[PDB]
Amino acid sequence: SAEASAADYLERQGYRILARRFKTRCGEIDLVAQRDALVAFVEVKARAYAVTPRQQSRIVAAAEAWLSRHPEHAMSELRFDAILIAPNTAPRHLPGAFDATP
Amino acid sequence: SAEASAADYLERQGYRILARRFKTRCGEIDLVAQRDALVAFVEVKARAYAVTPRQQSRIVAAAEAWLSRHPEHAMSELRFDAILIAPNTAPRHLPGAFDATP
Repeated sequence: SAEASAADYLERQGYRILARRFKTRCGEIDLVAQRDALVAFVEVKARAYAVTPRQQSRIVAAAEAWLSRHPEHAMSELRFDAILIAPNTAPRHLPGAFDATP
Repeated sequence: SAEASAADYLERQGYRILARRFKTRCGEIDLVAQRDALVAFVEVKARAYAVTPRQQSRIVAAAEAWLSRHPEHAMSELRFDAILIAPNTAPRHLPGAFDATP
């Protein structure tokens, strides 16, 4: 329901959800969302903030698998996000929570 | 022979080679080397310098697989390195080429 909360939030903020709980052999992505020419790969976390090298490794590995199977996004802007879900407050969206830029 | 060059260099610099061309389902490590309580996971590259998010993802994934299967290093100091191999010069060792610290 943290994941449903996060997705509902992103939809209210103008995103389309492309995948939920996306699994591949080498990683996973809680949400894949799109707005305009931008694809966001989103980690949902129970609530500064810093993504673990392990999670980064796994989300990058999963993004790679996703992009390969969705040629329509081969040249889209990619962004790695977090959403923090805490008990008595709105989801907090951290766009670009880490940089996977070359 | 870039890999042999790198390993020979590290041995001259006091390291023991634990693995060469280490493969796992989700990544690979060109050299695993040890000195004292320190394990170095080393990417060998033909010659500042910056490891790609993809390679980082893969070397971290492979380090994780390695560490799990070598309990003796569960609590060792870990470092991620690069060695640059260029044509008319000694290997260049970049210890801690990236940070995988939590």
